[PDB]
Amino acid sequence: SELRILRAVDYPRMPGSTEEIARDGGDGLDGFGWRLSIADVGESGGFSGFAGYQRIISVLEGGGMRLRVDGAESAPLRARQAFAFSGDSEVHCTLLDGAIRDFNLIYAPRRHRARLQWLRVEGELDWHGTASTLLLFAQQDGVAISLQGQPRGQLAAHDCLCAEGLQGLQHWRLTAHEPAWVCAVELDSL
Amino acid sequence: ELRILRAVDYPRMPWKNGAGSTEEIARDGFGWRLSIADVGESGGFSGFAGYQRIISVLEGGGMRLRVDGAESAPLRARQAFAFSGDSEVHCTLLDGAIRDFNLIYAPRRHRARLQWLRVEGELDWHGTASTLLLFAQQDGVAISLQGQPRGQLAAHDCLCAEGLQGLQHWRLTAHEPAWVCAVELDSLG
Amino acid sequence: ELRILRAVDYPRMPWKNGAGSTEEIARDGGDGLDGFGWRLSIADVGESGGFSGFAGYQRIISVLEGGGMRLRVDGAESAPLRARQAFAFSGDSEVHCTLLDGAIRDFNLIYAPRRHRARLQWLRVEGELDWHGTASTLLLFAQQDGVAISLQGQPRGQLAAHDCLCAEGLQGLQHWRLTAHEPAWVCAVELDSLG
Amino acid sequence: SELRILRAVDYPRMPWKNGAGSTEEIARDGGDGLDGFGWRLSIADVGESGGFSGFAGYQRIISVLEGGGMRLRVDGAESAPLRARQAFAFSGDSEVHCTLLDGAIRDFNLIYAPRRHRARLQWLRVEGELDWHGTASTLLLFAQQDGVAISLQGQPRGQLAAHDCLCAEGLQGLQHWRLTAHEPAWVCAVELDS
Repeated sequence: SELRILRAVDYPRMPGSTEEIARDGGDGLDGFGWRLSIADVGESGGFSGFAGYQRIISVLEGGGMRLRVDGAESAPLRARQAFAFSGDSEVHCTLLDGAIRDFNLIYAPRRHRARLQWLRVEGELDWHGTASTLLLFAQQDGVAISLQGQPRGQLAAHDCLCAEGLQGLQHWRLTAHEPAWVCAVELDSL
Repeated sequence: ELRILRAVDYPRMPWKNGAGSTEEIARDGFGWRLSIADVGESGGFSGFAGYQRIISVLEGGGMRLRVDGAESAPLRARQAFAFSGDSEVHCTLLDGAIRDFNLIYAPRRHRARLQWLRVEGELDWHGTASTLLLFAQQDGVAISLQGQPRGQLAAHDCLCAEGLQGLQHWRLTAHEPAWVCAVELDSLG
Repeated sequence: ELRILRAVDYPRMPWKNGAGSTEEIARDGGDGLDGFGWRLSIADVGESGGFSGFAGYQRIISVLEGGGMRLRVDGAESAPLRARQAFAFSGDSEVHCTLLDGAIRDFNLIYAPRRHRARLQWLRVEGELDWHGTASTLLLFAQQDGVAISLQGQPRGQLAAHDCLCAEGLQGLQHWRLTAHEPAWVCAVELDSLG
Repeated sequence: SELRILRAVDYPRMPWKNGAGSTEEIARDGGDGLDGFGWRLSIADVGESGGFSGFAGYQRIISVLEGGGMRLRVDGAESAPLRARQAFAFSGDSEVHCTLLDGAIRDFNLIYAPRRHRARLQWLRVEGELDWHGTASTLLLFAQQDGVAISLQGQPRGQLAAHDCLCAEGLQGLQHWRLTAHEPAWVCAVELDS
């Protein structure tokens, strides 16, 4: 069991470019079970494939995008509107009005159960869940997090709590002074 | 596979001690059971040995639960609280009768998640849980799955979707804000 | 294992002389007042008077509430004893308690030194505090409300005023952490057994 | 029964063969070098990130004294950020790597043989007076800051300046320890039973 608050100031950047927040482990863009990242998309163009993986993307900032997946055009995607597609698909991204930054979850579906939900913390919100892995990404600054009643720290914009190997039902409570959007990503192995 | 359970069809069973009564919404020696209860008197809770419980007040002044000697903070509407069915538990009503919402489940058979959500216009999430119980506390919640409308819920109705496979995209909409409780269960294995 | 004892459940036994009463919090085992290895309790002392003996035992007493007391031990008068000032004396000593100004309540550890090693310390929990220890038995008494306890990073409960955590049979080095919103005094009692 | 007040001015200093830091040993029960002792207390200057040598068969407890802090990776598991006076225990048999979070730091270390010693370690903030009763046969009281006076069984035994340390061994029975200080001062009380 482990719990850490990952700081945006520590995220590495790789090649468009992507900032990886976390991964379960493994090497390269072919060796992980799951990976969470923030990407910068400055031009319309194709998305590289992640064969065998399931993808869920959300724009964070910018005018949005429209994704053509295997010839089929998605609806206009705006901030925090999660969209799921297969890494096996041929995807072209059309930027609606300029560069955007997005939030991406990529995972192997035959080995990891997943849940992804954007939530707006207004004062306080909470939930109970048995997920072994929780990634809680704060889009806006100022989200404090407690687990089983114990305060665990505060998140600044783009920081992300990462908890792994949790066992049993967990009670998570988020608090904030001003409305703050966060994305809760939960994963379970096999 | 996918049904919308209607409150008019829920059975009601009074408690042996006359302190309340329970309306069972759904159940899978059960693996899990979801119910609504009227609690009119303070008193102890019958045990559900080996089960995990999560209780939430739906209306009324609230309650305070004493679990194996530990007194909870005051519990008001939609403040979920978890405790073991093996624990000794006494419920003290804070200010009169209340109605609650309860999940009881076998932890060694099902993984579980429970969250109160206020649908303001629309909200959505993607999830892989095999079973979703979406309870509407208020009227007017429409639910779509994978972009396909699946119906609407009136106050206290509950969507029950079982045996779901793969990532699901759930969207809830309401013309006027409405509180719902999303309970997700999966058969671990 | 680990249990939090609640003050509302402590039994109360009036002293046969009517000068007070005792509420036993816990004991390792054994019967009566001469058969235990260690015993923790809270006593009410309503009048000045002699203290009954606990032959062969080491005692550590602390005032909890009230103006305080002065103990005359084998003829030597102690300095005035006020809240949370632990004082050790032998159960073999002749002891007279003089109440300074009215009734008091005290916290008492009585133990057999040939069977148990002991440590006792009043700690004021201001936000957070932690320590590592190998003691097999930990009794953590909260004088004031609001202390949350975690062991090895895991929350284990919360104590209201006069509640007491009792952990026995602990093996190896333990990491204990206490947290409180409003400052709260606690008394950490650690015991280890001969052998 | 012996009681000594060790002065920081008299501590030895051993530079690490790898050049990443140095260790100033405060006290030890016995032996020579990095083994043979039942216990050892020391302060260290950690100038750079890097692995920690092992101390096979020993239990370790480390606390940062000055600096931003560090994260310790123990057998692959990265600890939370460790800041001043936050003690952290780990095995001397473990593989450990230290990552400095913001520059060089000074730390305080306890290493002891678990098969032969019971141990307790607690950072205490002395403001005015504080006392406790204990039966430990050995007490090491390290003062991080100046101004702490110590009494045992009612008898004043000395005063500690920053980084000085009281070492008491062979103690018998229940002891009444009392620390007093005017301006707040952190001390770390280490108790070892034979």
